[PDB]
Amino acid sequence: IQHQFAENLSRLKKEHGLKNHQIAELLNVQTRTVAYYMSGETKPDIEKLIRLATYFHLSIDELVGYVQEVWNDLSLKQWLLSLNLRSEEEIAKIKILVDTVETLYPN
Amino acid sequence: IQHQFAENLSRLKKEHGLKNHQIAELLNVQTRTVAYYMSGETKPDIEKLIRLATYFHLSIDELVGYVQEVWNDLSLKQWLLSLNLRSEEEIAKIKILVDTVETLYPN
Amino acid sequence: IQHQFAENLSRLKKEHGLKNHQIAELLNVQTRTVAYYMSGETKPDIEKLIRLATYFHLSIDELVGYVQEVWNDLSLKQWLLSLNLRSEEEIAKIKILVDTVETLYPN
Amino acid sequence: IQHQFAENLSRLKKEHGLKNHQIAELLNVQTRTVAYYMSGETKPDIEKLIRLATYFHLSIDELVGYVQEVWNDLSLKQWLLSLNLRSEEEIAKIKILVDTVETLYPN
Ligand SMILES: [Cl-]
Ligand SMILES: [Cl-]
Ligand SMILES: [Cl-]
Ligand SMILES: [Cl-]
Repeated sequence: IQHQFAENLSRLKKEHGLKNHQIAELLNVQTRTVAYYMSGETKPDIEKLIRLATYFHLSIDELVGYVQEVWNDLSLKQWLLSLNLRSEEEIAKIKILVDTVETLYPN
Repeated sequence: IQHQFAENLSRLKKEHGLKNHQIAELLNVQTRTVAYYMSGETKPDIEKLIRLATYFHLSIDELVGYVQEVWNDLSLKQWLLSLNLRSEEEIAKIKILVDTVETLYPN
Repeated sequence: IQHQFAENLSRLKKEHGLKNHQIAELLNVQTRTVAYYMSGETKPDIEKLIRLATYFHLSIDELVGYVQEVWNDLSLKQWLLSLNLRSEEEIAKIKILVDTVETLYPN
Repeated sequence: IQHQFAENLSRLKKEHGLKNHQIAELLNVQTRTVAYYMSGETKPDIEKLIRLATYFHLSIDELVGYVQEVWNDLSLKQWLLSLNLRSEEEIAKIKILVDTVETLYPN
């Protein structure tokens, strides 16, 4: 239930051989602020989590240690999953179609 | 590259028939602050993103619209993936083993 | 690179306390055939993998130990990901829209 | 509930501008057999699904249109998720530790 951002950031720092001032430089904050991230005394805003997730190639969920725990109709989930087979050109067309219809006929 | 939290929160509000004050009550903030979330004028901290993701049953990545874009050795990835087959009782034992060894013999 | 279905099925059998004849009954095959699955001498067809994945609540990828290893434009991936926020009723409408247009105007 | 491998393979063939004989060459089967895959008259074995998923960069689940639908204790799931933060060198060590202990002291 409780996230573990401070523990995770501490382990990333260790495993990557980083110093707090290097992370501070990455996020444009004080080195002191990064110390407080690590100790859990203070937490970053969404923009800072995104910069860290991008740097370390992590999902935001992995970075903060967030985990969860139902579709009524599975053939819809199956259709949605099937969009991952489409080329980017075909997905681009579907996005225009759906955006257009939503603009013209707002639910 | 740019997240779309404000757009996503706005669509969740619409599709769920929520009023800003209901979301405000959920997060223990002012209704005005929720208005600013929706317009993108201000962003929530990690604790507020987690409360929203939990409420709407979403990953934090889905909630904010974060997307990314390599293992050197795939048999390790394959091993890690294989842990998802294990019972919770067996994963609990592995966690104790690994935590213990890390405590005794800190890399 | 090489899948590990036989190793995985063997570990599932062990961790669940199953006997080969119980798995055979699940798949409507001979107990001997299940023995050959476990030893890697023979592999199941897609229908049998789906029955096993469903029984054990696993992805087919997890069940067989399959792992992989690029979007040209990430805002499309981000849009696709955003569909996971939509209600089933709204996804159902999008599916009809897209299916209809594909039927009328086949790429 | 019902997979959609034949529909998916048909759409991949279309979107990629492939001919059946090209897919046949990829899988080392007759062109006729690929025709039967597409019409759903016959299904490939796991080795052939893996070759297709690898070629098209898809999960096996995406390729066949398989979808599913609980952890008792979430802090274990959270620990397992946290392994994705580790370097490959550290995961390699954990794998040796766990494999060794399993070999010495078989549950
Ligand atoms: Cl600062
Ligand atoms: Cl407030
Ligand atoms: Cl049989
Ligand atoms: Cl053949």
